[PDB]
Amino acid sequence: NAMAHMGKTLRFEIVSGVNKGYFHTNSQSESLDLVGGIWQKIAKEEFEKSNIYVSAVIKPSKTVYNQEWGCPENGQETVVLTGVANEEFVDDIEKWKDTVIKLAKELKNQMKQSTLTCEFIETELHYFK
Amino acid sequence: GKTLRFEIVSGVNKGYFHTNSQSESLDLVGGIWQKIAKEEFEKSNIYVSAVIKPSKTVYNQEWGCPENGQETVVLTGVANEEFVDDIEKWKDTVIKLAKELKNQMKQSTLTCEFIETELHYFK
Amino acid sequence: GKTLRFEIVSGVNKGYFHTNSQSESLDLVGGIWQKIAKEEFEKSNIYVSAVIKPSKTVYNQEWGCPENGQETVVLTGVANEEFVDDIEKWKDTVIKLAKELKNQMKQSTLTCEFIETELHYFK
Ligand SMILES: CSC[C@H]1O[C@@H](n2cnc3c(N)ncnc32)[C@H](O)[C@@H]1OP(=O)(O)OC[C@H]1O[C@@H](n2cnc3c(N)ncnc32)[C@H](O)[C@@H]1O
Ligand SMILES: CSC[C@H]1O[C@@H](n2cnc3c(N)ncnc32)[C@H](O)[C@@H]1OP(=O)(O)OC[C@H]1O[C@@H](n2cnc3c(N)ncnc32)[C@H](O)[C@@H]1O
Ligand SMILES: CSC[C@H]1O[C@@H](n2cnc3c(N)ncnc32)[C@H](O)[C@@H]1OP(=O)(O)OC[C@H]1O[C@@H](n2cnc3c(N)ncnc32)[C@H](O)[C@@H]1O
Repeated sequence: NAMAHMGKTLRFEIVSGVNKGYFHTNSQSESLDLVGGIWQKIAKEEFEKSNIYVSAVIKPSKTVYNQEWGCPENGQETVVLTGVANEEFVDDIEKWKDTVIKLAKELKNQMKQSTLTCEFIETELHYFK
Repeated sequence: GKTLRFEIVSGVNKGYFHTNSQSESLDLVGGIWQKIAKEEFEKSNIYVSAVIKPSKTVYNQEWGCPENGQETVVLTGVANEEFVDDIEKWKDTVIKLAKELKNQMKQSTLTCEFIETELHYFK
Repeated sequence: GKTLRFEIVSGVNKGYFHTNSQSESLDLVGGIWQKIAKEEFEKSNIYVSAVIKPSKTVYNQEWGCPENGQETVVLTGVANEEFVDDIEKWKDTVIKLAKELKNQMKQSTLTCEFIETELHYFK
């Protein structure tokens, strides 16, 4: 037996530095667990208030910019977080978007970052059960 | 002209495959995708290539998520007009592959997204 | 308040550079991007930063793909209105850098995609 839902929706992408100066991780595996733990805590706290849980897929990365602006040679250690508003769990896309933005700001604070990006992209989600 | 890209997220089912690292689980999914993409190409003459990335997916521990996230793989690809003449048939093929990956990886659930994109291909 | 993001996928040419791990190949591509982006900024006043991710790309072994996939790097970035005034010129700059990366990495083929996105920038 099987079920499939298709619909138009939004995905998000967030990019954050990982302040090695403060957290002292030794590998991309370790920094992935660091950010995963922080996200898990803040997402749970928000869900308990609003009944909106924002799950995130987290990927290891480095971000390259001008060394004159503080970038290490070959790039700064970063993590990329992405997720989609699944109609199985989301009834109001505007409130979901507001929740993502709030979580992005909290992550910026917890990771002690000067700057952070949060993007929304239109997507067609097929969800299989 | 516009085309489509796809993105799939899958678990790696340590209970069934018993991988010991993110490197090993990346190669596992790579090999499975290679087999199922070839099998579909033999039927339809459409080959769907995939870029695969290591990841962890974070959700509520009450729903079965490990502490700090579940080991996952992200697969993405694009409909390249060099190889694709019919976008509808390509889309149908991706959906078939997404279902087959869900089956082969023994996953309860699976996401497959389509996004509009403008592809520049340099050869 | 829409802008564009880009995605590039490149091989890492073990035949030429002889890297021994995904960590080493990530630093290789990062260093090359850093140099070419700086050079272009000095000419055009457009700096294209990139997020770089480790990956493998899976295609038919009959076409040269290793078993379980080819080692690749994925580069993404977004046109931030804080720094960019003209989206057409930014896109032209990305395309030039994508071609230069193809040349420096000695790749036969390369993809560069553009996707519409809504950027929130927090400072
Ligand atoms: C790697 S798959 C594992 C879980 O990983 C998350 N996940 C999977 N793919 C994605 C994706 N592309 N982007 C973001 N998160 C994703 C999802 O939370 C997914 O949960 P399932 O869809 O499998 O739901 C299983 C059950 O868990 C509950 N649940 C899961 N997510 C939510 C949620 N967001 N809100 C409420 N309930 C939720 C609900 O009972 C549901 O039937
Ligand atoms: C990392 S580059 C390596 C290969 O990796 C795959 N690839 C590269 N970039 C991407 C990307 N963004 N998303 C998904 N797959 C990608 C492609 O399959 C690519 O093949 P090439 O474009 O280099 O074609 C090489 C030759 O191989 C054949 N070929 C490659 N792909 C297909 C195809 N899909 N259908 C038919 N023939 C195909 C054909 O002879 C072609 O001239
Ligand atoms: C991991 S955050 C680190 C740096 O990483 C880059 N970065 C962050 N998120 C992303 C992303 N999603 N995609 C691509 N690059 C990104 C950005 O270059 C960022 O720079 P900041 O926004 O923090 O600016 C810091 C300062 O650096 C200068 N600056 C940074 N980027 C540019 C730029 N593109 N052009 C000119 N000046 C730039 C400017 O003075 C600014 O006040």
